[PDB]
Amino acid sequence: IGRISTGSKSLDKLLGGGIETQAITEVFGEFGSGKTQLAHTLAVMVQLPPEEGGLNGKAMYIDTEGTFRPERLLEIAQNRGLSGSDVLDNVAYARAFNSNHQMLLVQQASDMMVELLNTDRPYKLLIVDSLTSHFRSEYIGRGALAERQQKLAKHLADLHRLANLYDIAVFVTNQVQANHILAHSATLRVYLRKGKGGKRIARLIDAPHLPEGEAVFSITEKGIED
Ligand SMILES: [Cl-]
Ligand SMILES: [Cl-]
Repeated sequence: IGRISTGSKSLDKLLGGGIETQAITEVFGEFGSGKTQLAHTLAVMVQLPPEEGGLNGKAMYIDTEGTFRPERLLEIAQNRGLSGSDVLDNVAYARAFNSNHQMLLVQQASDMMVELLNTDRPYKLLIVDSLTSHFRSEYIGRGALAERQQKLAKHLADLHRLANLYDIAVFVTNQVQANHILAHSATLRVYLRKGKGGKRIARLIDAPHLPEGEAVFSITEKGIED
């Protein structure tokens, strides 16, 4: 029973070994709290052998706001003693321009995953960065709200089905600001915040069975570290 290491030993302990397959892990926080950095690191980590904290897997990265950085991936990979070429090849990138496209990409994801399912290097990670931004900007005023929840609930149900069918970890980011409220399902929720300079603090939010707590981690050349 394998898990995906975050690159941080303290964060992994908080998560029971790392982020799980057949589950939706959400990281939520303000802008600059390291949600995208954690997503980039996991996209590299998944490719690693189990002994190095990975699952010899492929990753898919759905980018809704234009935050994906292939150069950052090359940097993380090189700093972890890996081929930069192979890392970029093993991260399937999809730029989502609206909520409809974002939802459709979850079927496209299914198609590419069923094909690699029984192979040596299957998909093991799906990143949605960020899960709710398109739902927040598109459904304007009352009268758009019932449909906004209907669409979001359907999108999360598609992600859950995908995680269970293909034994993949679904890692999602969500910008929750101190000052819109988009209720949705997640297996695990983690609150992220700054942070003593480059230090980030992670807190488990109503995690079932896992003991309550916090983990401190850094944003380095290696992505995420203790
Ligand atoms: Cl393959
Ligand atoms: Cl909603």
